[PDB]
Amino acid sequence: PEWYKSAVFYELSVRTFQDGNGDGKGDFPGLTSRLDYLKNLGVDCLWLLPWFPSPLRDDGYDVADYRGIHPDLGTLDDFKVFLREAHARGLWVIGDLVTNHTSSDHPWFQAARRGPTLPDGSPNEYHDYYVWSDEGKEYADTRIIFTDTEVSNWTLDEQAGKYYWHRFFASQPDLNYDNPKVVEELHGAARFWLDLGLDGFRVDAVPYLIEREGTSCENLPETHEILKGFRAMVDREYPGRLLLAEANQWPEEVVEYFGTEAEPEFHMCFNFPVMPRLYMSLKREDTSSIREIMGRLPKIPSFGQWCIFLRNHDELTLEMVTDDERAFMYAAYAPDARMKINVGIRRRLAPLLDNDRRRIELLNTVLLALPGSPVLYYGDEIGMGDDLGLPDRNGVRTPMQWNAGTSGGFSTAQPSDCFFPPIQDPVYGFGRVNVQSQLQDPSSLLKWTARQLELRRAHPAFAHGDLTFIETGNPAILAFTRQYDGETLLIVSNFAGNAQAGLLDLAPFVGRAPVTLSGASPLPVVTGNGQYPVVMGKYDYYWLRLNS
Amino acid sequence: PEWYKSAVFYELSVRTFQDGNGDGKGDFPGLTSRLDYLKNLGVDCLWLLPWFPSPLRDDGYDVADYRGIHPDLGTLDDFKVFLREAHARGLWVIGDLVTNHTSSDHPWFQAARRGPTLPDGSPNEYHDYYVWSDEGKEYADTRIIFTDTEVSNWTLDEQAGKYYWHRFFASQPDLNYDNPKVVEELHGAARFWLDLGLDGFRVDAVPYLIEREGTSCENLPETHEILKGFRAMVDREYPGRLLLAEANQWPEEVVEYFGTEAEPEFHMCFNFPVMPRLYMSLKREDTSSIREIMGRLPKIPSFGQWCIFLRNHDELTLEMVTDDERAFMYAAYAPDARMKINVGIRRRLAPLLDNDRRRIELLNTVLLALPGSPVLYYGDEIGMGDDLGLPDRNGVRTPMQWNAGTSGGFSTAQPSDCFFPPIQDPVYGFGRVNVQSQLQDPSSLLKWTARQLELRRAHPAFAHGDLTFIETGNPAILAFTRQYDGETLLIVSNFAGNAQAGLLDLAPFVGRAPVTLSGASPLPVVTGNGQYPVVMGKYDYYWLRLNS
Ligand SMILES: [Ca+2]
Ligand SMILES: [Ca+2]
Ligand SMILES: [Mg+2]
Ligand SMILES: [Mg+2]
Repeated sequence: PEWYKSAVFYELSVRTFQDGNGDGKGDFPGLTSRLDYLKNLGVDCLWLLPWFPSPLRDDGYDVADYRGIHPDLGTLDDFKVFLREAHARGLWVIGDLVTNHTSSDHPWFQAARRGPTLPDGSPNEYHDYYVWSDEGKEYADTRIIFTDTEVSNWTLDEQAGKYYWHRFFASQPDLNYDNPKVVEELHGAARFWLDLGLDGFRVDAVPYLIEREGTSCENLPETHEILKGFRAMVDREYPGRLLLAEANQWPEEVVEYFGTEAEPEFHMCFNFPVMPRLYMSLKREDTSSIREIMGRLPKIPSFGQWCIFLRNHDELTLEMVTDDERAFMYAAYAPDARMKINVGIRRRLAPLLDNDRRRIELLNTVLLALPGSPVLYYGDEIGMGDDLGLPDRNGVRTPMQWNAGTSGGFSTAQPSDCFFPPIQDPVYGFGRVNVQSQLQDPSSLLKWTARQLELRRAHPAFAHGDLTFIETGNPAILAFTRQYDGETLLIVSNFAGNAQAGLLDLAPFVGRAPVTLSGASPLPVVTGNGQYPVVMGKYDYYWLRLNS
Repeated sequence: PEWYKSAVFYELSVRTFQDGNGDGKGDFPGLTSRLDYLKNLGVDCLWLLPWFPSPLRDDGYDVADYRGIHPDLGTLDDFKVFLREAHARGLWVIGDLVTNHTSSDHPWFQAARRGPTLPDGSPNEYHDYYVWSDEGKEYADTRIIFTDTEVSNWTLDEQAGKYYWHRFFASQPDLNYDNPKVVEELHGAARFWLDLGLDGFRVDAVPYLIEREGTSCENLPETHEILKGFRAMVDREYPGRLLLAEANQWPEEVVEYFGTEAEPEFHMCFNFPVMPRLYMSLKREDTSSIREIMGRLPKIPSFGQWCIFLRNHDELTLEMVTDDERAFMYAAYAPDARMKINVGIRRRLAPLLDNDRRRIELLNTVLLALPGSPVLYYGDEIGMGDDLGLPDRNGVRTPMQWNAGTSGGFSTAQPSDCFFPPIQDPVYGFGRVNVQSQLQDPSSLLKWTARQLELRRAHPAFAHGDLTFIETGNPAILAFTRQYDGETLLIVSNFAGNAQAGLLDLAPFVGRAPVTLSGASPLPVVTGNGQYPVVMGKYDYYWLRLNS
C-alpha cells in the first residue's frame, strides 16, 4: 500500500551523471535530460547524492548550506524544473539528508570556532552547535571509521583553542544533538525541501548522532529518540513522504531503526547485513551465511520495508562482519592492497565478479527476489567498472557511460577535464560499455535488467511477500518461498560455478505444480513426501510459481 | 590415430585477417604475425580461403593461376615463411583447391574461347578444357545454384560463338573432367603445393565435376571416380596429408564422398546436414530434427572424420532441407529480405542468435560435443557481426577485429580504405568487440572459447567416441553419450529459452555417478530403473562424465 514498498530505487550522483554545459561537471539540466532513460529502465524513485554547496572534501557529504544547490550542479530553479519533470513521469525523488555533521566551511562552524563568547561579550549562540572538549580525552571507547585517514575522533581547532568531535573527516565536525537548537535547524532544513515537493530523504549516518561517555557512541537510545522526532514531524506535517536510513550495523541493532508501531522511526532501512554475505557465499559456494544472517533479523513494523542493495557509492563495507569473515573477503575480493579502504573494498560490482555476466545476473536476481525494495547503483545496469587510480571511494563514482563518443557521452569536455575521469580501459571503458550500445543490443545487460524488473513488477509477492527458506541438501543452492495474497513464489539460486544437485523440502506443497514465472514451463508436480530433486547449471536462477 | 581426427580447425581469409603493410589488404606477413594468437586459442589447423591470383569476382574462388600467390597477399616467399612458422608452432595448414572451375581470366579459358581450331587451321588443345555447347540445350534437369544472379548454367561466349557451362558465376567456367588432360592439370596443381609442405586441401564444390544428360549433374559415379583418383594420388605420393570435402547434400549422398575402405575418397567431409537443424531446433525449442538427421547418416570409413561447423564464409545454406523447413528458417532468421541470398541466409553467427551469449555458448558446446573435428569461423570466437551493405556473401567476411584502434587493428589504413570495411556499429563494431578487450576480460567469449577447447582437448572421447542419443522425455532437452576407450561422457543440452525438466533414460548406467567435466562436482548416483530426473536453466549445457 505505501508507495516505497513497491518502488525500485536508483542511486546516482548529479555531478557524475550527465553534464549539460560542457564544464566537465554533471548538473541538474543534464540529469533532467536523462529522465526518460531512467523511467524506461523501470526505476520509480531516484536517490540523489548530496547536491548542496560544499567544498567537496567528502564529495558533498561535507555540507556548507542545507538550503541551496551547489553551483556546479546549477541553480535552485534548475532543481525545481528537474523535480517537476520527474513527477511528470511518475517518478519519486529523495535527497540525502546529512544530519550528523556539516562542513567546517558551514557558516555555523565558522561562527562556532570563535569561542563561547563573541569579542563584544555576547554569547555565541553557534558555539554549542558543535561538540567541544578542552583536552580531547572523552569518548575513548570509540572506533574510528575513516581508519586510513583519521588517527582520532578529536581534532584541535587553532582559533577556538579546543578540540572538536568528528566521526568522519576532520573537515566534517559533528553537530551537537544535546542542543535543541540544532534539532530545530535540521527539522527546518528537511522542511525547506519537503515544501518544494521532495518525496523524502535518505538519512545519512544515523547511528552516530548522540555520543555518551562509556559507550561505543553508536545506536544510543537518545540517538533513536531524536530520529523518532524526525518521523513524528514528517508524519504530522508531510504525510506519505519517505525516510530511509543509512544504518550499517548488526541485525539486532539495525532493526531498531524502524522503531515500533507505537513509536515509529524510519520507514525504510538498508539491509546492510545481507549484502556482504551474498559475496562471501558466492566465493565459498556455500549460502549458509545468507540464511544465518537473514535469520537474525527480527520482524519489522507494518509500515517497514527493507532497502536491498548490492553496491553503492561507498566501499563494500566489511565493518559489520566477523574478523574471520573480513579476512576471507579481503583475500577473495581484494587481491591488490590498493583495493582496500577503511575496513572495506572499493570496487564496482562487475569487477568484483570478474565481469562474469552469469554471476552479475545471479546476484541481481537475488537483489530483486529478497524481501524489500531494491536499489540499483547508477551504471551497474550496463556493467560499469572502477578506477583505483582515484583516491578514497571516488573510483566507483566515475562518470556514467552513455555512448562511445567524447568522454562516454557524459560531457563534451575531454576526459582529463571531467570532474572524475570517465573510464577508458579496454574491458570496462565507454568504447565497450555504454547505454547506446546496450539499447541497440537485443541481449545486453541493460535490456536484461529492464526485462527482469518488468518480471518482478508483474509479481507483487516480491515486494510484499513473506520469506521462508527451504532446505536443499546442498549449501551451494539457496531456495526460498515468497508468499503473498494467495501467490506462492519459489526462488532457487545456484551460487556455484558448476552444475549442482539438490533435494528441496517441499513437504508443505505436495500436490502442487511449479511453473516458470517466465513463459510458464511446467515442472513435475510435487509428489510423495515432497522431497523434490533438482539440478542447476552454474549460477542459474529459477524463478517459479507454485500453482494450486 | 590420424592427426585430422583430433585437430581443431579454423577458417580464415588472408585478405581479411591482418594487414602487415598498410594498404588495406590482409596479407601473409600479417597472418604470420598472428600465429601465436591462433595457437593460444587452441587451434591446430588453419584452413585458408583461396590465395591464388584472381580478379576476385567470387572473392578468389575464380582462380586465374593455380601455382601462385595473389599480389595483394604478398609473395611466394611470404607463403613459405608463413608455412615454416605455422609448422614451427605445431600447426597444420590446408589450402582451398578449386577443382570444378577456373576464372574466365585463366589463360586456359582465354586460349579455349578461341574455338576448336586456331585461325591458322591447327587444333586448339585448350578448347576442350572447358564444356561447350552449340545451343545450350543440354543438361536441362539441372538446378541453378546462384539463383539470385544466374538465369542459366549455360552462357554464350562472344568470340567462341558457343555456350559454355558454369555451375557458379558466368565468370567461373566449369572444367571438363571427361578430358584426361584436365585431371592431370589438377593433380599437378595439388602437387605444386604439397611439395612445398602444405598439409592438405579443402576441396571445393566436389559434387559438380562431371555433368551427364538426363541426370541432376550432382553426385555422379564418374565424379566420385575422379575423386578416388585424387585420394589415390595423395595416399601414394603424400602420405599423411588431408583431403576435406565441401559436399552440401543430404546424408545418404554426403557419406558417399568418404568412399569405402577398399576405394577411399575423402578423409573428411563437412557435416552440412546437421548444421541447419541446430538453428531450427533452437527456435522451435525442439531438438528432434537433430536426432532425425543425425540418425540418417550412415557409419563412415575407418579413416573418416566429420568436420562439424556452425557458420562459414558462405551463407547459412538452406538448399538441403525440406520446403517447410526452409520457410521456417527464413521466417525465424531472415526477417529482412536483404538477409536472404541464393536459398540461404547471409548472417554471422552472433547476429543470428540476437547476440545472446547464452545461445552462442550453447551451440558452440554442441559444435564441440558432436562426433567429428570442429571448425571455427574467424571472428566468431569474439562474437563478430556482419555488414549487409556488402554484396553477395561478403558481409560475413569483414576484417578481423583485433583491437579498438584504427580499423580494429586490422590495418593502419582508415576504414574506408580497407578491402572490406571493418564493422563500426555500436553493437558489433571493433570499439566494443575485439581481441585485445577479450584477452584482458576474465569472462570474455574469447576466453570462454579457449577454456572450452581446453576442456574438450582433455577428453578424447569428443574426438573419437561413438554417439548414442538418450531419451529425455522433453524435446527441448537433447542428451547423448560419447564413449571411447572406457570413458563415457554424457552431454545434456537445453535448447529452450526458459527452465526445462527431463527424465533421462540412463538404464544402461545404473550404479554409476555423473560428475561435471569442469571441477568434478558429483551428481546423484544413477539408481533404480535408471530414469534420471533433471532440471536445466535456459540454454544450459551439462558436460558430464559417467564414473564407475
Ligand atoms: Ca554525532
Ligand atoms: Ca563440372
Ligand atoms: Mg556542468
Ligand atoms: Mg597488405
